[PDB]
Amino acid sequence: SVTALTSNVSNKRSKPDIKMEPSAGRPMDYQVSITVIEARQLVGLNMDPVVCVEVGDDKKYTSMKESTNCPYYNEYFVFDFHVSPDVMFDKIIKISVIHSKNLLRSGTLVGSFKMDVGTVYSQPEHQFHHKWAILSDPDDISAGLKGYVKCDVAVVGKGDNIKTPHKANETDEDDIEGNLLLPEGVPPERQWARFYVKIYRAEGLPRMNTDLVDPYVQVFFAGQKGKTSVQKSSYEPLWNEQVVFTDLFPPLCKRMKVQIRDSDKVNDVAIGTHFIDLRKISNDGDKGFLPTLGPAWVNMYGSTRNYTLLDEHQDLNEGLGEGVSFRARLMLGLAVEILDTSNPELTSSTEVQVEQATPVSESCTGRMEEFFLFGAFLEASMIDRKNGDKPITFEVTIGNYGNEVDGMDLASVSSTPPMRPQITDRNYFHLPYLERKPCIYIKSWWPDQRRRLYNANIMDHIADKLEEGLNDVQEMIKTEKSYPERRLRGVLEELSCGCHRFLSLSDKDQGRSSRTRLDRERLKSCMRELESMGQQAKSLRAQVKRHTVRDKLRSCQNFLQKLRFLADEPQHSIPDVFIWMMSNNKRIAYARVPSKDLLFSIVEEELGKDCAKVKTLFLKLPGKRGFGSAGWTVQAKLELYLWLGLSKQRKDFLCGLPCGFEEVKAAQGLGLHSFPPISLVYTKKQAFQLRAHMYQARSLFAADSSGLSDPFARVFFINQSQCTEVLNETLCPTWDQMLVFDNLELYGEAHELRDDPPIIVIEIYDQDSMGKADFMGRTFAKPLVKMADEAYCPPRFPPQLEYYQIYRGSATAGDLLAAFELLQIGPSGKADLPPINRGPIMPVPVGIRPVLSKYRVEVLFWGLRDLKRVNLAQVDRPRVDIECAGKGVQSSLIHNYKKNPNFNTLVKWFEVDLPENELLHPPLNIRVVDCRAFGRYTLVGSHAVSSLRRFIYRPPDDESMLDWWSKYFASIDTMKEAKIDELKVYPKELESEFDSFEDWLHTFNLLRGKTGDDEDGSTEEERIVGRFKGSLCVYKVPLPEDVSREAGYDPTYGMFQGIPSNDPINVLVRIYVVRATDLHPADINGKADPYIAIKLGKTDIRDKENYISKQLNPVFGKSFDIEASFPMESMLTVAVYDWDLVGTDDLIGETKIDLENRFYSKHRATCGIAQTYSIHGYNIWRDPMKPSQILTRLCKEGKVDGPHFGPHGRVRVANRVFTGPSEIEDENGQRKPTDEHVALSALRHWEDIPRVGCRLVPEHVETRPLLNPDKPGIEQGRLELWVDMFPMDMPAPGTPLDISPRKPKKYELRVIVWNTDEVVLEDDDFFTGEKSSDIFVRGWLKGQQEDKQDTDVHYHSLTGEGNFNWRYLFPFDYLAAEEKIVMSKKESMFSWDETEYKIPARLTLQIWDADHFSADDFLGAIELDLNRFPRGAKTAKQCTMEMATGEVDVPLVSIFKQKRVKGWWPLLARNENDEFELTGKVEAELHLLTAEEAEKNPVGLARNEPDPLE
Ligand SMILES: [Ca+2]
Ligand SMILES: [Ca+2]
Ligand SMILES: [Ca+2]
Ligand SMILES: [Ca+2]
Ligand SMILES: [Ca+2]
Ligand SMILES: [Ca+2]
Ligand SMILES: [Ca+2]
Ligand SMILES: [Ca+2]
Ligand SMILES: [Ca+2]
Repeated sequence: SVTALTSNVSNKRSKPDIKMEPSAGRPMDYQVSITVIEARQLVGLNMDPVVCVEVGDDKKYTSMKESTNCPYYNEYFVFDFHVSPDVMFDKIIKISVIHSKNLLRSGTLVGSFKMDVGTVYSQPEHQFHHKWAILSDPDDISAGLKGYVKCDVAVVGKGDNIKTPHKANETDEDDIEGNLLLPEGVPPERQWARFYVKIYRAEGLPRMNTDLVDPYVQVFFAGQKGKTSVQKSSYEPLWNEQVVFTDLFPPLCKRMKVQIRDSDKVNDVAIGTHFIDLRKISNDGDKGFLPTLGPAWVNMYGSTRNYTLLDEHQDLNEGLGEGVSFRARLMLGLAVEILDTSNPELTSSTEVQVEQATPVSESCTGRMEEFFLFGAFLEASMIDRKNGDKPITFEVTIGNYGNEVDGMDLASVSSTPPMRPQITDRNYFHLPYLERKPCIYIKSWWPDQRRRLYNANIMDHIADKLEEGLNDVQEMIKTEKSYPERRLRGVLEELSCGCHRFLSLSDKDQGRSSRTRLDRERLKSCMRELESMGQQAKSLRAQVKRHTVRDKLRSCQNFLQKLRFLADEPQHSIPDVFIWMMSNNKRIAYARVPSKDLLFSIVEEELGKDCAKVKTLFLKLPGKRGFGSAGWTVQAKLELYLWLGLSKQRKDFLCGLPCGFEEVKAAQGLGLHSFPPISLVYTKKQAFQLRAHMYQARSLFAADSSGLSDPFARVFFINQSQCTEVLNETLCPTWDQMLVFDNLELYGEAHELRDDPPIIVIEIYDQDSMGKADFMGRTFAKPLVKMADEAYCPPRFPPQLEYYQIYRGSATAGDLLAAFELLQIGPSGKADLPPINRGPIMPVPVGIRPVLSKYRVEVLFWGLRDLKRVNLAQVDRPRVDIECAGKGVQSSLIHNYKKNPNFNTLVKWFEVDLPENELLHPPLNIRVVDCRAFGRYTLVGSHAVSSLRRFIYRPPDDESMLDWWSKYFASIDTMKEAKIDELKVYPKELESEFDSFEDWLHTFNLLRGKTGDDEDGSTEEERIVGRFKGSLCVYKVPLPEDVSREAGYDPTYGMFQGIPSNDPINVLVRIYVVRATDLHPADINGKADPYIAIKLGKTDIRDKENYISKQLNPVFGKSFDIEASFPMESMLTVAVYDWDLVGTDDLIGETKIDLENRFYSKHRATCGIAQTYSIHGYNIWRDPMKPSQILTRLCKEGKVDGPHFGPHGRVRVANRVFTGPSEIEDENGQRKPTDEHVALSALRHWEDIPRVGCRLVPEHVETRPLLNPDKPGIEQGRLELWVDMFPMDMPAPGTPLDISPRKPKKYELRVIVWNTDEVVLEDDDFFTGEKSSDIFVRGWLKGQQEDKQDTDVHYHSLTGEGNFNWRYLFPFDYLAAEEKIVMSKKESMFSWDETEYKIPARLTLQIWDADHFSADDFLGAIELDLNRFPRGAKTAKQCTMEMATGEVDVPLVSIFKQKRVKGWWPLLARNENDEFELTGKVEAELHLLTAEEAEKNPVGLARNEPDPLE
């Protein structure tokens, strides 16, 4: 399908998206999860490689491996920040190998890899996995590659918790060069380059010292910085100086900080800051180009220009947030010179220098041209009455011109005349400008580079049209309007037409030589990019279909963010336009509108969207005061006309204002034809009347301490506002009410007031007994306007009610079901108004109200679990009420909560009136109270169902020696990428694939207390002090016959079949916690000591003495025994705590399972159903109740025929046939026939049963993420677990699986070193200087402190020869699953407890030259990896350099496969050229034995008995 709709479908145009707190610019919880897996092929002579990872301002060190050139670390570090995304993305990640770090000194740098957080956020999964960090020495350009570090860099934020790959077996033969740590497209041969940032001059500075400023410019790149000279006493300084950075091209930290700063000894402080995002001024590849801009200007914004000793708006000067005023403008430039590393002439340092750059004339940026900003304040209202009833003016200022107080022919005036406001209501004023709308005019001089803002205008105009299409499409998926794919193809068709229009409009007048290096290449790149996105748009039009409108929206959002990235040209010309409320000549509130949407052009695409048009500037509080509780109320709201352009072009600067005005001008400007006025006067005025159809509200903000509201609301429009009736004690008011503002006064015959009406503010208020009315949020609106000649008829009128989204700030706070119609009072008066169908309160007329239809609400009252106290008091007799559309019922009381928490009457029902329109149902309001005597109904909680769509009922249609961990490790290999049976590793919670097991038992949450903001509050779980278990079933009041057949009408149990007994049934519960991954640390060593503590009912189990210490990916393997009674007790946490020596044991994370939903589900989530039956070994069947009898139980409870066992090999459930292996072995291996394999196969085939058919729960290890009340929103880990549920009325549980962690196989390695040859003669003779070598060999498997044994010394070799025949002995533990040697030791010498570790198996033969008086002198080394060491040469002649280089001429051996290898091996060192070379050869005999083979064949140390050596 190709056909499309270019116009807007939904009525989102009457719903503005105005918000004072966009969450993309506010502080947010961000987490950095780093790992250092290993390192390989690093450059250095006998080093101790520590890998240090800094993020931004703090660093965490890895533990020190010793004497290794291919080490292995495998630990986890976690960094926490609560900053805005721009502060977060500018932090630097420096994976740098250092060595020999000690207790007062930093280590010697080997090499560093730099990558900012902005690039490690921008992957498709926000991370790199198993990637190698290319290191390089910063102190020398000519130094080579210094090694590679395996890592998983990863950065996440609160929001979309995007997954990490689960840590399976890692025994891959990985190549470094195929898995380098690089994004898409960057070549790995990154070359040194010098970053010349040329800073020429600045203009327009404010006062900053007292009457004085002393500026300079400081530039930041990748943690390096460099600042120019101090220009003393100059508001228009001049440096013409370049700062010389040097960093590897292309840069992996792609954002630059320029900043003008006042130099001061007392308070050195930022004046302004611009962020040159390098992603748009550079490119890579065949069409790529070097990072460049300039000679061009840039505009910086920040705090208020007036001088203060301390400022709370200091964050805006440092580039954070959005500035409230102009600060300065700075001339800048950039060019990159790629260094020739083979040239010996240049200096070797990459250090930042300052130099005098080549200056350019002022004509290189275009000649100066004069500009003109004109304003006309048509409306001003909703000034906050807490500001006072002082007269209100508005100061407009662009740059510094027009700032009549602080802005260091026509004389410009920028302040409207002061005049008294008039009261609209108790909270808001209106400025009574009436006919005399004031005006301003400003003359400013800026350099003429309008083409930059013209290109940015076309790009951001395309971006605004695409964003309007994105929001329109998204809101019409939500509101379920017809045919989304036509609207997506229509906005994409308009995208292709916009690409074609940009391809034929931005290419004009290319002959201007002032166009810089960035300008021409950026125009060419945007031509190419919009051509390619026209082609991609035409392809994506075919890509979107009937099934993919919800996931190609991600590609459309990618197009939108790329267009916004293209649109923000960092080369600025015209600084922004600022409006400022004034009282007593002091600042209150601000608006900031960018200059390009005000900039004038003949063609519409280059013309700004706000030029010659009226804009609704909702003025915000400046700085920190504009968010949260400090900025709750609307500070002001304008309807302000603004025009910006050339004074040569200002003939049409009055055309967008409403017609019917006359001009009154200043005393120095009387009589001239083109002098702008200081105030208009309107002879034309229209009478108007707006009807606020305020019918309903849903999902509102609870502003009372009972989780409730008394919501009326005040509807605002220009000068008048009225309140609806205060409905008492509901979160869903139904006012059914028409407010009517009469004799309203518009002024002027506006062009298309139908399409752009004045805005309607609506604010909701919770009335209390004090007389206060709490601020329950704010929504915005536009009325549908009928003229006197216009008819009141479909499809336009009447104003059908829609959902208008209320925000208390950044946080969402509900919807209004409301609508508005604005009507002019014509020549006939009120006669041409629409007809009006309780006293003064008028009802909502027909055609506007929802058409009510008769329904029936049948509700299951299952019970209540674990209600908290009402501030001290126990609840023990609760009764549940229902409020829905004026009707409802109340159930029977719980007469004894301490023994039966269930209601006596299980189903109660009533009839109700609900609207025919399927999105217009009110929220059905469960309201559980505590039914005491004397009318003391203390409210327990209230649940408002968001939509009844969940509840509308419609009728249906050795290889045999295997532990546990073999069939865990095989299954984790399956999901990451027939000898072992496999379970199902669920990577998320088991709820997420099984619809949370709420087939009929839907848990509702009893909310009390006020809802939370993002500030000083709580989101969801604190309001849930207790939970209601039950169900709803709402359908149209004729009961269908098929609904009665398949759902059942019982006089006490209606619309709920398959119900179980409500009476208590005892259940034995046991919890296998398998493992955990990615845990949050809780100690000063960067690690945690997790133990599992379980809460359920009366039980309080914590494992204080049996933790799994110092392991961020712990092996738990523990089963805990708990008894609890169902359905009353399922408050179950499988929780993880770090044990501490002093103080309490900190909670790492926890999660809730809610076992009553698991037990009563038709999925049978009581215990896992295995893939294969056995009675023996590791695959032994779990349930005490055998699978044939489980099939019998689920045919009994499920009401289906079966099981029909014939022979032992087949079964029938319903009309299907299932088969399986009839014979099973026991522990002795003999065969017995049984029914259980076929029943287990039938159990895994239960989904395709024709009626009751349900995929039952397999044997799982489900992976629940951890959550913390201290730091919610992000994961504190990925715990993995599965649980048992077996009732006491049925066969009792047997002995559990041996879920103890895997015992390591015991081995011993005996390595006799025979001889050596061709060792280079390092030690000169003390007297004659003849070269020699005191040869002895050093070898170990794990480390120095455990394994190292030293061969005796062959003194004074002549050519490299030597004879030892000295035998090593290394006893070690080993598992072949992860090729990890297992060993328990303490982490430190003051450690309290021991800890299991894992390190790879490797024999490090190393020649050494021994001295009796000093430290040992290195000769050569080979790291023989014990599954990748090369084939040993038969002679010393055959031993060559191919045994370590890239060629495959010597293949590899596993000693665990071969068990005995003789050969000669080379031992290497790196020269000053950083290449490997021969420094010696050794002869060796590696023999590996098991522990029993070593015990039955004992040998002595070195050359002694038993089995002596010569
Ligand atoms: Ca100063
Ligand atoms: Ca209140
Ligand atoms: Ca109240
Ligand atoms: Ca702790
Ligand atoms: Ca601890
Ligand atoms: Ca503690
Ligand atoms: Ca020596
Ligand atoms: Ca020596
Ligand atoms: Ca020495």
